[PDB]
Amino acid sequence: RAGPVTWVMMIACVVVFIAMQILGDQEVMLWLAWPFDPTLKFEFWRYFTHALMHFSLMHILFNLLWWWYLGGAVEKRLGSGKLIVITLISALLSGYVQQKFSGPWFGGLSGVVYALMGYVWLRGERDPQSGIYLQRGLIIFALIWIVAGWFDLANGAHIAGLAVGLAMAFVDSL
Ligand SMILES: *C(=O)C[C@@H](NC(=O)Oc1ccccc1)c1ccccc1
Repeated sequence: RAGPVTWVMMIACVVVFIAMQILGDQEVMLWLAWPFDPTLKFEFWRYFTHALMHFSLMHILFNLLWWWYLGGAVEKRLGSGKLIVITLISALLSGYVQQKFSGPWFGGLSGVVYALMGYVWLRGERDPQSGIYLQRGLIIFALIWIVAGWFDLANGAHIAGLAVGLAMAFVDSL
């Protein structure tokens, strides 16, 4: 059953999403978005809290499904600490890449899910004994979600998320 980091993140994303229905997306973005003005640059939660916001039912639902599954597997087999660090680094780097190319109005766990996906996949490719791997069906299901977002059926920030994941799996599998 989903560990504490996996659990607290899902609930935090649920709570934030409730606040966005109640107050509108814009007002929530006003408090949680990546610093959108120099006057806000020292509000440090904002470098991470952007990940907690979602803008549609499908967004939060598919994101939490992958988080629950991949994040849950990571937390279970490799520990909460590992999940926390992957999440912090991918959230920072994807948010940074996103704001650089498209400005600070964005949100969601996509960057983080791309990290977990790259992590779980490469970890199993190079080190099965870890007990963690991305199952064939899921390599497929995941790839169809890559293609979707890729052709918009931003990409740069998802690439950034993925690199974090691949980098950590590479490190862990030495
Ligand atoms: C973020 O990319 C929003 C996106 N969520 C999603 O793509 O998650 C995944 C799944 C597999 C690999 C990487 C990322 C999304 C798009 C459309 C509808 C809901 C969510």
